Amino acid sequence: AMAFYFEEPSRTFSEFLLVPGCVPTNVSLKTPIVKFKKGEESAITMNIPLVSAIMQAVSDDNMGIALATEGGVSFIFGSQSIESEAAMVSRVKNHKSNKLELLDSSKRYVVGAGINTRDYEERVPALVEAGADILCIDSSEGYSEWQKRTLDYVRGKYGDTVKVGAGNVVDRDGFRYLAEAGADFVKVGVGGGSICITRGQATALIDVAKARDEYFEETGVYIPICSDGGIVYDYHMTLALAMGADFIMLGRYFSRFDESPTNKVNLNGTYMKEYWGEGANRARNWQRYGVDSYVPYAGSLKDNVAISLSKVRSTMCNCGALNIPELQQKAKITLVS
Amino acid sequence: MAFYFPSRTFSEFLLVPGYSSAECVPTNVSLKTPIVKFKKGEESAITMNIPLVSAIMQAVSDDNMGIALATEGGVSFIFGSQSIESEAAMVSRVKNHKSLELLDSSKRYVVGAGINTRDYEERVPALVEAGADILCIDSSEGYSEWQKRTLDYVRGKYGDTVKVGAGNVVDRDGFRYLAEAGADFVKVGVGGGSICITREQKGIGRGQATALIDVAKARDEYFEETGVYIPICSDGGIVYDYHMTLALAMGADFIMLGRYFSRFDESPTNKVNLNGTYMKEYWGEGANRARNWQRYEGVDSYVPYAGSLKDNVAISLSKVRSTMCNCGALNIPELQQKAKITLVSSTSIV
Amino acid sequence: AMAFYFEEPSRTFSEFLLVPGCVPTNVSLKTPIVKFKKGEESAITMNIPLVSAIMQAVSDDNMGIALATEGGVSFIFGSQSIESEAAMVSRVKNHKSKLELLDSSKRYVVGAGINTRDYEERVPALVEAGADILCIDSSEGYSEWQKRTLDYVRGKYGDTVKVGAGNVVDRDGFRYLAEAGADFVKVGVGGGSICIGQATALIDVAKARDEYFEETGVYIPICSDGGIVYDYHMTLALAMGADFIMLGRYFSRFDESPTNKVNLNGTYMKEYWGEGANRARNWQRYDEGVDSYVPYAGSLKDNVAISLSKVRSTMCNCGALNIPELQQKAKITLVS
Amino acid sequence: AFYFEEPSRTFSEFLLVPCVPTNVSLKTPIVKFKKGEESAITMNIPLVSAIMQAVSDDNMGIALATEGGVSFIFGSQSIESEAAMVSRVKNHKLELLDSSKRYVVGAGINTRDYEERVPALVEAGADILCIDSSEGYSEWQKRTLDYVRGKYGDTVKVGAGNVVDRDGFRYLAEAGADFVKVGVGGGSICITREQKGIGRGQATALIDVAKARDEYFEETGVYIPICSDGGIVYDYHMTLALAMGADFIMLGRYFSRFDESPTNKVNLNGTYMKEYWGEGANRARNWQRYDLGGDKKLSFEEGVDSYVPYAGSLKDNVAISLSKVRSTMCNCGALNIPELQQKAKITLVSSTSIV
Amino acid sequence: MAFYFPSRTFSEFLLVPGVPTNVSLKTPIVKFKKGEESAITMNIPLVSAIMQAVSDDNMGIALATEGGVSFIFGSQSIESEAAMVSRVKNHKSKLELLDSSKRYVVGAGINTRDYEERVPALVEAGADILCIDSSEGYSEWQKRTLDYVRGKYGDTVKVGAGNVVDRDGFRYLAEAGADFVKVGVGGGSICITREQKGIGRGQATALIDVAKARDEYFEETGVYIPICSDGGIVYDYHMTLALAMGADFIMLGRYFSRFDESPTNKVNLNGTYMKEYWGEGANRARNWQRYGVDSYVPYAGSLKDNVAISLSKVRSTMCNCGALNIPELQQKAKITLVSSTSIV
Ligand SMILES: O=c1[nH]cnc2c1ncn2[C@@H]1O[C@H](COP(=O)(O)O)[C@@H](O)[C@H]1O
Ligand SMILES: O=c1[nH]cnc2c1ncn2[C@@H]1O[C@H](COP(=O)(O)O)[C@@H](O)[C@H]1O
Ligand SMILES: O=c1[nH]cnc2c1ncn2[C@@H]1O[C@H](COP(=O)(O)O)[C@@H](O)[C@H]1O
Ligand SMILES: O=c1[nH]cnc2c1ncn2[C@@H]1O[C@H](COP(=O)(O)O)[C@@H](O)[C@H]1O
Ligand SMILES: O=c1[nH]cnc2c1ncn2[C@@H]1O[C@H](COP(=O)(O)O)[C@@H](O)[C@H]1O
Repeated sequence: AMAFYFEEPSRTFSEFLLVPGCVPTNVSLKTPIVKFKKGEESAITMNIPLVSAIMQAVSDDNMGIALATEGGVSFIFGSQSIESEAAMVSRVKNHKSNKLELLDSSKRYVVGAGINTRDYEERVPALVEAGADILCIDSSEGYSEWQKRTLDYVRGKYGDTVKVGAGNVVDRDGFRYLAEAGADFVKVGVGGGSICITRGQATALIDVAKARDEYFEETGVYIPICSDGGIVYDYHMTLALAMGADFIMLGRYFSRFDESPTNKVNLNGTYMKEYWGEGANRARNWQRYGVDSYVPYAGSLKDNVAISLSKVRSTMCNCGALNIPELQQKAKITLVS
Repeated sequence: MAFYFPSRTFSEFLLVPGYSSAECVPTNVSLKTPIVKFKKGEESAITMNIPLVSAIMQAVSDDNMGIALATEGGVSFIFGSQSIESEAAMVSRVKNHKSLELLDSSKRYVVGAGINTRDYEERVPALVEAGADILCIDSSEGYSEWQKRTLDYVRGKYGDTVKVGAGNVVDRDGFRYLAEAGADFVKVGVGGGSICITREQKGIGRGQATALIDVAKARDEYFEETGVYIPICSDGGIVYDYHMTLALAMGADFIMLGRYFSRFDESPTNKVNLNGTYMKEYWGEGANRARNWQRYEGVDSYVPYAGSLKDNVAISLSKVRSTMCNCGALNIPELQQKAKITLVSSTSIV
Repeated sequence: AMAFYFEEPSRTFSEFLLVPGCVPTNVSLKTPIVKFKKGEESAITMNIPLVSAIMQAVSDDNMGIALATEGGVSFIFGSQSIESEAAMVSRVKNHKSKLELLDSSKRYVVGAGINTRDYEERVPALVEAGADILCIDSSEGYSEWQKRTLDYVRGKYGDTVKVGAGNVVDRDGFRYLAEAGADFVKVGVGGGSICIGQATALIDVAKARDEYFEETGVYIPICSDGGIVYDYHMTLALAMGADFIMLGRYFSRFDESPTNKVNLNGTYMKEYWGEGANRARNWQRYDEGVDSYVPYAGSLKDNVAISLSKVRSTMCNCGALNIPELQQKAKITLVS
Repeated sequence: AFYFEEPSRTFSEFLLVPCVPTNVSLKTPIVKFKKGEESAITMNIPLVSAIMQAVSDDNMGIALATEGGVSFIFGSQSIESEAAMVSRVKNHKLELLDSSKRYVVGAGINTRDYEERVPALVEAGADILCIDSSEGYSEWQKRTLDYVRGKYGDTVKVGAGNVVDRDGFRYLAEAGADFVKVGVGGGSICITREQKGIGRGQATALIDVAKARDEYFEETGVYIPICSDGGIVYDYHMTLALAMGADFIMLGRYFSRFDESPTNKVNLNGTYMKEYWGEGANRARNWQRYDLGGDKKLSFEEGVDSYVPYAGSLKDNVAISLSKVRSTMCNCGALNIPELQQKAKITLVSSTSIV
Repeated sequence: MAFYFPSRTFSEFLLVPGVPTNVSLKTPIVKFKKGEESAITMNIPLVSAIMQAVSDDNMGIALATEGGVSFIFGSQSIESEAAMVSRVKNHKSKLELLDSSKRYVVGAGINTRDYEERVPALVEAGADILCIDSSEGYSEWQKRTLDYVRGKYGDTVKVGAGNVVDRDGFRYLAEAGADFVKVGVGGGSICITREQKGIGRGQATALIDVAKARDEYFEETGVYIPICSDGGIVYDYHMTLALAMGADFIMLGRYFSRFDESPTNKVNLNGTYMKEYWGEGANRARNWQRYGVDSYVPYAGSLKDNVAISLSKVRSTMCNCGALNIPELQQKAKITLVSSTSIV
C-alpha cells in the first residue's frame, strides 16, 4: 500500500553563499529590463535592480514616484479598476522630477503597470495612454497559455512599441513559451497572480537562468530575468543577481516603508504595517469592492534602499565585479550546510 | 517582528457509538444522497445511489471510469483539461453505452462533465448537447468572479435545466458567494485545505476536515434563511472508509476522490510493474501536461494498484454501512443528525 | 490494539493577538478584586491590576510593601507557620505609608494565602494581623476542600472577611466556588503544592463568569494566575476577561524578592522555586533546593512602571480608557 | 532563565543481558520485614491493581486474588461503599488467601477522613491499606501513618507514596510505611489531571529509589518493599521493573482492559473498547458530589477520558503475561524475584533499528 | 557566525522500469584496459567486510561456494591472518569462485604499518586479492603501501584501496596503482571511527560522485577501475541500486555478521536468537596488539540460504529494468529521486 512521489529538489537563497575572491561607490547597479539582441542596448535600463511587486499592499502612485526617484520601477497593481490603475500610472508620469532618478525620453518618472489575462483588451490601451513605460502580466505558473494569448494581443496590436513582461515561471518550458511569445522580460517565482500561496526560489531562478542563457546562444536575444519573491535579507539580493537575475521584485520589503499604501499600526509598542497577498479575497475579488499579516515599519524608502544597495555594491567589490554582468560572470556560489 | 493568521485532519476525529442495543443490519443502510440543490421538503433533481464521485482529472475520470462508477451508483465528472470535442465524445460514449445502476430518464448512465471559466460559452452547449447530466466548474483559483460569470451564463441561457456545481471553498464567504450565484452544489477544498488547485498536491488520505465543518455550518445556516439545501461535496484527501463516514457525518453530501479511483483498472493511466508489485501512474491537474493541454514522461507519482472498481468500492461501502449501523443510522441524513463526533487528542499502540 | 484519548484543546497566550481599532496617562488601570452586585462598588479596588503569587520565592513583607506602594496587592505565602505569615502580614499593615493602595485606616493593603487544612487556626490569626483579603492557595483537584474553607469563613465571618479561591479551569469549577461565596475566582493550570493552556482556561471561566453574572447579578472578578511571559500578555489577559493578573516569576526578579541574588556566568540572576518543591510543600520539616534561576531585573518600581506604561499604551490604541472598556472593545485574533 | 532537570529514561531503553519457566517463583513480599525474618503478606504474583475508580472494585479484587495478586479498592467513594467492596471480596469464599482462607484484598485511604475510613476498612477485613495522595509525600501522609501506628500499632499494614527520590523514600520509611510506591507512570510524585501514555513509565525513579531502599536496608536491617506504580503494559517492562528493584508492580490501564473492570464495554466500529478515566478527573476528584451513583448521568464529553482496547478476561491475560515474565527470568538465570535483582545484567539500549 | 561548507540515502532512490535465471551477476574486481578481461571475476557481486566480527576462515569458505570473496580481517597477528587465509585456500572445492589451482578464492586485509612483513605472509599463504583497511581515508601512507607492492610484486599481487567519497580521492588512489577503489557508502565519510551508522542507512551520494570520476578516468586512460560500495546495505533493492549507480561489487559487514558462519557468538535474547557484533572502531579491534559487545544484530541463519534469497530478488529486479548483466544495468537503468513515500 505504498505510493511514490517524484518531486524535483528545490532550495532557497539561504542555502547558498557568495564566496569573495576596490571602491564600493564605483560599482554600477544599472541593469536591463527589456530584451535586446547581442551587442545592442536595451530600450529601458534601470539604475538600480529593484522593482516593487504588483500588489495592492505595495505599488501605488506614491511607491512609484519614490522608487523611480531611487532608480527603480514600480509595477502599479492591477487588482483594481482600469480607470484607477491608469490614474495611478498618470500621477507618476506627471509628478515632476537624486542622481539615480530614472526618467523617460521626456524627463518623466518611469513607471510600470500590471495587467491580467482577462480584460487586457480594455486595460492595455488605457495603461499605454496613461504613459506606462512597461507592462507585466501578473499571473502564475499554471496559467502560461493565457499569458501567451495576452502577449499575442499586445504584439498583434502594438508590435514591439509596447514593452510587456510575463510571469511567473519556474522551468525551461515556461520560460521558452513566454520567450517565443515575445515577452520583453520573464518573471521567476513560485507564486504570482491571485493564486493562493503556502520556497524553491533559488532553484527556480537557477533553472530559468540556465534556460535563458541557452536561449541566448540559440537566438542571440538576451531576455532579462526578474526574481520575484523570496528576498529576506539584503545579501539575498546580491545572491539573486549572481545566480542570473537581472533585477529583483520585492513585496514585503517595500510594504514596510512610508510610501507603502497600507496602514501603520502600533502592535505591542512596535510600529508595524498591514500586509496581504494578491490571493486574499480583497485583491482576488476586488470587483466586489481583512489583513493577512503584519510587517515591521522600517521608515523611508530612500533610507532603506540606500542601505541595501551599499551592501550590494560592497559585496560586488569583494567579488571583483564593477557591474551586474561582471558579477554574474565572476561569482562563486556554493552550498551552505 | 512578523505575525500571521488552525486546521485538523480526519485522523483526529471519531464517531462515538450510539446507545442503541437493537441489532442493525448493514445491508439495510441506504447510501443515497442528493447532488443538486432543492427546496425544503422536495426531492432533489439528481440522487446518486452511492456518495462517491470521481475527480475532474486526466488521470481519473475518462469514459471507462464513467461507466464503471455509474454501474455502482456514482457519477464521474469527465475531465475538462482537453478539447471541447474530445470531452463531448467521452460524455456521449458513456451516455450511449448501454445499461445499483444510476440511470436517467432514458435508462442511460448518469455522467458529469467539468467546465472552466474561459471557453464556457462554447463548451457548455457542446457538453449539454452531448447529454451531460450535471456540470461542475473546475477552477484553479477558488471562488472568483469568473466562476460567477460562468454560473450567470448558464442561468441566463438554460435557466435551471442544466445543473452546474462550483468550487472550491473553505469558509462561509466562499459558500454564500457561490450559493447566491446559483450553484447547484458547492465543492469544499478538503484535500489540501485550500481553495486553489496548484501543482503541489497534499498526501494521500491527509485531507483537512476543518474546511468541511466550516462550510457545513454555513450551509445549514443558509438553509435556515432561504429554505434551500445546497449539497456539499468533500473534495479530496480521503481513501480510508472511516474518513468517508466522518466526512458524510460532518455534513458532506457526497465525496469527490481522485487518487482513490486512479488505482483501479478503469483508471486511464498505465499499469506498471515496480519490482513485482503492480503500480499505477498518476499526475495531478496542476501538472504541466494538464495545465497546458492546449499545447499538445509526465509521471508525478506511482499509486498502488488495487484491482477493479466494483470490488474495491463494494468493500469500502460495506464498511461505511457497517460504521453507520454502529452510530445508529440507516441513511446519510440520519448519520448527520445522530452522529456524536469527538476530537481525538492522541492514539497509542498497546 | 489502539487507545484513544480525548483531551480538550488548550491554547497559550502566545497564540492570540490584540488588534487596535487618546493619551496613555489618561488610561485607568483600576480594577475590582471583591465581588460586587450589579451597579455596586467593590469593597476593594486596586489601582493597578497586578498581584504577586502566593509563593515563598515571591510574596513576603517586603514584596507586599513595594507592590502596595505601586497600587497592587501581595498575597503573603502560606507555606510557613501561622505566626510567621501573620507577622509578615502585620509588618505590611504597620509600615507607615499617588497610586498607593491604602485601606480605611491609611494602611497598606495586603493579602494572605490560606490552605484547606489549618484554616480554623490560620484564618483568625491572619484576620487579627490585618489581612485585607484572603485567598485559598489550592489547585483544580481540591475544589471540595476549597469549598469547606469557604464554608468555614462564611459560617464564622459571613461577608466581613474577603477570601478568594483557586485554581479553576472550567465552568463547573467556577460555579462551585461562586456558590460557596468566593469573593474572586483564580484561574490557572497550577496553584497549590501540586507539581507543574492558560488562555483557554481564562476564556472558559470568563464565559462562565459572564453567564453567572446574568443569572445572579453578582460580578465575581477573575484572577489570571501564571503564564504571563511578556508585558503584552498582561493586556491580553485583561482583554480576555481577567480583572487582575497574578505573577510569580515576574516579581521574584526584583530586589524586594526574598530570594538570593546570584552571579551566574557574569549575569546577575535570582533563585527561584515553586510551591511544589519540598522546601515549600513540606515546610513543617524545616520549621539549597533551587528549582531554577531567573534574571535579576532591578527594582520593582522601575519594572512595574515600564510594564504598565505598555499596558496603558496598548489600551489607548484599542480605544479603551479603562479595563472594562478594554474587555468590550478588544479584538482578539488567533496568530500562527 | 536556567532550570534544573534530571535525565529520565523509559523502560523501553533498557535491556536484560542473558531452565524451566514453570519452576520460576513469582512470589514477592509487600510488607516490611527485618533481616532474616519472613514477610507478613507474600503475594504469589507481583501484580497489584491501581487504587482507581476505573480499575479496582470487588470483581477486580476477586479475580486478581484468585491469580495470586492483591487489588486496592479505590477510596474515591463513600466510606460505606468502599467498606462494602472490601467486605464482598473477603466474604466471597494460585489463589492468595489469608489465615481465614478468604481472598486477600487491599484498600486505599486518603489523608483527610482516615479517622473514620481506616476503622471501617479494618472492620470490613482489609488485609493491607495504601495512602493515595495527589500531591506526593507530605506531612499529611506522616500524620496518617502516625494515626495508624497509634491505634493499631503494626496490626494494620499501610503503604504510602508516590516517591521518586531518596528523601521521599526515607520520609515515609521513618514514618513507618510498610511499602513505598514509586511514581513511575508519570515520573512524578503527583497524580494530576493529565496522565502519561500507556506503557511510558519512567524507570529512572524506580532505580533511584531502589538505591535508597538498598541503602536503608543496609543500615537498619529493615527491607521496605518497593512498588512500581503504573507506566507498564508490556511483559518485558514487568521483568525489567522487577529486575531494577521493584518487588511488585501496580497497574491501572493494564487491568482496565479486562472484563472484570467496572467500566462500560463499547463496540467502537466493530472493535470492543472500554471507557477509562484517571483519578485526576472530576468524577473521581469530586466524588463527594456523585455519592449515590451520580456519575452515570455524565455524558461522554464529561465522563470518558480515554478508550482502552478490550482484552478479555483477567486470568487469560495475566497467565499470558506471567508466562513470559517467567521465561525472561530463565534467560537471566533466575528462578525467583530476589535472584533476578542480584543476577540481572541491565544495559542501556542507545537505539533500536529494523533490518 | 560559523558558516559551514548534501547527501541522500538509498531509501530516496527508485529504479524506473522500462528470465531472472538468465541474469548474470558476474562482475570484475581488478583493473583492466578497454577490451581485455579481468584477472579476477566474481560470480556474485558480494564481499564481506574487513572486520573481526564478519570475516573469519569459515566466512571465507562459505562466501566462496556462493561466488564471492571474503577479505580476512587484518586486526590480528600476521600469523593468525595468514593461517586464516591458508585454511580457506586449502579447503577442498555450482557457483564456486575458484582459482587456477581449483582452490577457493579468498581475500585479505592489510594496513599502512606492517605491510613490509604482512604482505609477503599473505601472498605466501595464497591470498588472491588484498585490500588496504584505512582508518583516516585515502592518505600518503596508503600510497606508499601501494608503491611497496607494485615495487616488489609488480602487478602479480592485486591490492585495493579506500575509502574515497570524492573525485580527488579516487584519482589519487587510481594514479597510485590501486586495483579497485572502495567508496565510503556506509558512513558517508572517508574515515572508519568508533560510532558506526545504522544498518541499511548507507549514503548513495558518495557512490554516484565516484562513479562519475571513475567513468571520466576510464574515458581518459582506457583503464577500468572497479568500484566497491562499502557498507550501509542489507536490503536487496539497495544492492540493485548500488550496482546500477556504478558499483561493481558491494562490501557488507552487518549483512554477513547475522549468519551462522559469522565468528561471533549466538545468544538467545528472550526467545529470539541474536548475534553479537562490534565494529573495527571498537578497542578490541584497534588494540588487537595488547590482547566486548557493541551491538546485537538479528540472527538470520546460514549464508547460502539468505544470499540466494537476496540475489534471486536482485536478478528479478534487474529483469524489470531490462538488463541481463551488471554492465547493462549501469547503462540502461533509469534512477529517479523519491521525494517521499506514503502508505495508503
Ligand atoms: O497571495 C499571494 N498569491 C500569489 N502570489 C503571492 C502572494 N503573496 C505573495 N506572492 C508572490 O510573492 C511576491 C512577494 O515577494 P516577497 O513578499 O518579497 O517575498 C509577489 O510579487 C508574488 O509573486
Ligand atoms: O495537481 C494537483 N495539486 C493540488 N490539488 C489537486 C491537483 N490535482 C487535483 N487536485 C485536487 O485534489 C482532488 C483529488 O483528491 P485526492 O482524492 O486526494 O486525489 C481533485 O479533485 C482536486 O480538487
Ligand atoms: O510548583 C508549582 N506548583 C503548583 N503551581 C505552581 C508551581 N509553580 C508555579 N505555579 C503556579 O504558577 C504561578 C506563577 O506563574 P508565573 O508568574 O508564570 O511563574 C503561581 O502563582 C502558581 O499558581
Ligand atoms: O488522573 C491521573 N493523572 C495522573 N496520574 C494518574 C491518574 N490516575 C491514576 N494515575 C497514576 O497512574 C497509575 C496508573 O498507571 P497505568 O498502569 O499507566 O494506568 C495510578 O496507579 C496512579 O499512580
Ligand atoms: O567501527 C566502525 N565504525 C565505523 N565504521 C565501520 C566500523 N566498522 C566497520 N565500518 C565500516 O562499515 C563497513 C560495513 O558496514 P555495514 O556493512 O553497513 O554494517 C565496513 O566495511 C567499514 O567501512
